[PDB]
Amino acid sequence: SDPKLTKAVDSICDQFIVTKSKISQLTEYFIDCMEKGLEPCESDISQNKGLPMIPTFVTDKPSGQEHGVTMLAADLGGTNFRVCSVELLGNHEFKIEQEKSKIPTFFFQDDHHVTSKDLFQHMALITHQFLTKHHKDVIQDYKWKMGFTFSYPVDQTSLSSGKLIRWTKGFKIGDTVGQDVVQLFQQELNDIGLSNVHVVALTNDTTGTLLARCYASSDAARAINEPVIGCIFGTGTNGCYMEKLENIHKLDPASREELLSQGKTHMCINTEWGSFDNELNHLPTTSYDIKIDQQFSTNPGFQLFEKRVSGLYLGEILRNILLDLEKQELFDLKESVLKNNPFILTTETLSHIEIDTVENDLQDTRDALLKAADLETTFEERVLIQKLVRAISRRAAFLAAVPIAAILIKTNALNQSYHCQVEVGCDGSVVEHYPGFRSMMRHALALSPIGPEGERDVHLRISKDGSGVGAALCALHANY
Amino acid sequence: SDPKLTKAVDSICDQFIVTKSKISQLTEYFIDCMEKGLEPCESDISQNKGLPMIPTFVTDKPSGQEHGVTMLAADLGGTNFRVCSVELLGNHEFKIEQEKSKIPTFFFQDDHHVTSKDLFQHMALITHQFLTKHHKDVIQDYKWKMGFTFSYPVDQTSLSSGKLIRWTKGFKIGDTVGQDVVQLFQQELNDIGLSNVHVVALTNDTTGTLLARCYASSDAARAINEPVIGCIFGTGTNGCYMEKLENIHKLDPASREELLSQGKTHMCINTEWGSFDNELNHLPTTSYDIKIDQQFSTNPGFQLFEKRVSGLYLGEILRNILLDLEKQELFDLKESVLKNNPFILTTETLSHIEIDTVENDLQDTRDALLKAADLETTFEERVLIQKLVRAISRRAAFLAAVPIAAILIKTNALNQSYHCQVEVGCDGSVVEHYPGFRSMMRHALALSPIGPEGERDVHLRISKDGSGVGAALCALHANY
Ligand SMILES: OC[C@H]1O[C@](O)(CO)[C@@H](O)[C@@H]1O
Ligand SMILES: OC[C@H]1O[C@](O)(CO)[C@@H](O)[C@@H]1O
Repeated sequence: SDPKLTKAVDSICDQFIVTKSKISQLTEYFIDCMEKGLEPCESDISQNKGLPMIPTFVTDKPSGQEHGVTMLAADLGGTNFRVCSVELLGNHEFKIEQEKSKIPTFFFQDDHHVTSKDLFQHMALITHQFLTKHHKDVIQDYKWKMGFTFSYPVDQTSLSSGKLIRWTKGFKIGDTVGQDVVQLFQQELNDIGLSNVHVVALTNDTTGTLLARCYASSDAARAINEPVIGCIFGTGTNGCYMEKLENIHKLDPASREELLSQGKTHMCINTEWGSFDNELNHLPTTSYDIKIDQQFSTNPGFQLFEKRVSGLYLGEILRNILLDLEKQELFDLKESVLKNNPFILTTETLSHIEIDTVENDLQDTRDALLKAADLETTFEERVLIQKLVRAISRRAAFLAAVPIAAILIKTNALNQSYHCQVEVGCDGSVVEHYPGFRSMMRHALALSPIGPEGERDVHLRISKDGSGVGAALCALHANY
Repeated sequence: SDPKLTKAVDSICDQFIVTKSKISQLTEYFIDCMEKGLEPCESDISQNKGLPMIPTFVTDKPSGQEHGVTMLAADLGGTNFRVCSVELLGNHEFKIEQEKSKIPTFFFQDDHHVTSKDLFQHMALITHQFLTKHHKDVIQDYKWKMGFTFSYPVDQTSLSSGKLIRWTKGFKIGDTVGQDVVQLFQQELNDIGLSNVHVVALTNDTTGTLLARCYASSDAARAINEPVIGCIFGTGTNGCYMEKLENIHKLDPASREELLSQGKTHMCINTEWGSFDNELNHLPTTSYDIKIDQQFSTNPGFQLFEKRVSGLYLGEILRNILLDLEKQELFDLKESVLKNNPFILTTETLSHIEIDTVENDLQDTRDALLKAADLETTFEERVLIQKLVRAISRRAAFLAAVPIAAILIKTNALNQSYHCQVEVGCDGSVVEHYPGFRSMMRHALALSPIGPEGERDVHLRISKDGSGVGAALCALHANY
């Protein structure tokens, strides 16, 4: 009912298209950025704008026969904090008791001065509540070993040590930057009486995801599909991979030779690939992606691949596309609350729009927009909101495949034996629950330099085991 | 290194290759055969050499919320007979207690006169034995409802009626042909006191596989991957699909209109695709496939697609390739007992050969050949035996994809929505446990007319529920 608005939207959609040549370019550039990040660093790690390529100091892939007494685990992400108790039984089996809690809104507000003590004190309190609900008989007696999954870039110096490099995903607490997060958590655990709980391991949620699958993958399943990558596609995006110790040059030459002699071959690398091409040398960029990077983000100039892929930022891309279409007098925001409310449109809102149908007059879309920002719409308007949402998602999925394809190429994981395939472990609300995301990722892996022959050898498997099992495995190994 | 034997095998291997153009040819021919089989035929049902396309009289796909009292089930295949008790609880959950028993050898020999009563009398006893071990409290009191899974082509005329068309898996009881197998079973259940057990449903193991998955597939999974085909790739091969009631012209026109008025749209079709192209108008044919059809099979001229794919016949294909290579003085059978022992080499034998490696001097192959036919071998001989097994399997997998692609195309099941995907329920020892089968099937589906874009929208999923839940679902619906 408005040919101008119709053709204005069709033009915004075409900006988000990713071509096969762009996939190939970014795949080859990503590999080049991997090689740069694996070399010794030139300056402060918090200033590096390139692929961080952080060594995690995890050199042994679980077998599945590891066993021990109930370990503790703690996982701080970008939205929720969870604590669980995992009993590794061996033979690719385990028992888990877990409690999940949303990160209080107080920590995502600048009205008040938030500090590391405020956060880790709350984490230590949730830890106490979990030990009282599931192990009330021995809360203050056992010498619990805990693994801490920290879903944020860390300058890891050992399995138990590492300072935060920068906050990401809506978290801004300047106090923590540069602090061994294990100590911070331990200090608050000691102040509430849980000094008998020792945090023995620090892992990224990518590293943890890979370890968990290497353990639970049945001997039969693992023989065919070997887990090679631990991936995340939720509030943020990131992934890890095993790199040959000889190529990790940033590691001290003595440390490499000291590790190599011990019978080790590889070490996990937390790519932090949300910070891939932070200079925007090749990443697709629109006027709306710069608005998010510069005005509405907590970390301007960093995690730019993330700002085009992860679920924290996709819904915001739509808000800027719509506000820009009202500034042009093409779209009527009516009495909406979009203006001056960043991130009011979430990715969960867009999930109810990706697969809504016209035969229902796009009713789910209508209700989802009213619930999120009191925005009324007509059918013709919802038809075009869907065309935009579907374009924002496809670009996110197609870009989400570049780091996976690049890693597989560099490590030659696809040049295996007859009938052999690989497994990429993916956890996150986007890959898991967003309609069509995983399907579109594979379309890109087929368009990537590995071709459709490669996509069929890659098994994008959801890892609903959790990064706690991975950290639990890192705790069973380390000493109290 | 015999250049004679080396290139003699290389020629046998090249004969088994299936090209993209052949897949397209066989796919379109399969659809032509589907349309023919859905028209009314006047001739004898046991004489028709074309795609049977049997209406099953099942018009409702389970929802997953079905609930009821404990139902009974009975599943007769080509190797084992099992009886179980399934309690449908709803929410994609069920309780199952089952006892499994091998089909007595008395039925796998023609020395003695075997009759239908001999079979169903033994079945009725197994049922009684099961009801005494697991439901001893109300064996002769309860009004048990039973669903009968009969893994053989049946001229189904209702949910509870249908006459056997032909036997197909190594055992033949000519008495049964043309007899309502439900009645036969009921008479023997009543004659041993279990007249309180009423057989209320008759299903093929294909129909059961589809129904079971529609029930057990979580609502989330069901929304993503809709089950569209229930197929079998084990002792035999076959699959079912939902067909529009209007296209099933073979069904009485008036009966259709009465179903349509009741709110019905489709009905399951037991393709019986093992009998596809029994005239060999396009199916690949070798000197070894003719030897099996005419000399070693129980039903020469029937189930010819099956004789090139299913596991009852794959191992025999190797035995004839080996005997033909000794007749040419190219291969030394030594003191083997292959000769004059049909089916002595099973598909389980070939499974230990598909993925054996040279670094182990192909020891599994050596031991598997010695365990099956006292056939000694050398390393260079096993190198070529694997090339034969790998050629027999690839052709079997590539051919196994033709019926699936044809069905998906005919119903246009892959383009029904934006992010549309489907689920193909697969049960059977070959698809489930044979190394690489599913991997090679997907390679063929990508070469089929649905393209790699289509294969990525198809989910070849093993059906770990069993056809017992499916038959239980048909019994909970039917009346006592
Ligand atoms: O949680 C998702 C991902 O987001 C990051 O914070 C930044 O890329 C990573 O540390 C984490 O793995
Ligand atoms: O068991 C697998 C399949 O084999 C047949 O007996 C013949 O193709 C079918 O009746 C059955 O579904």
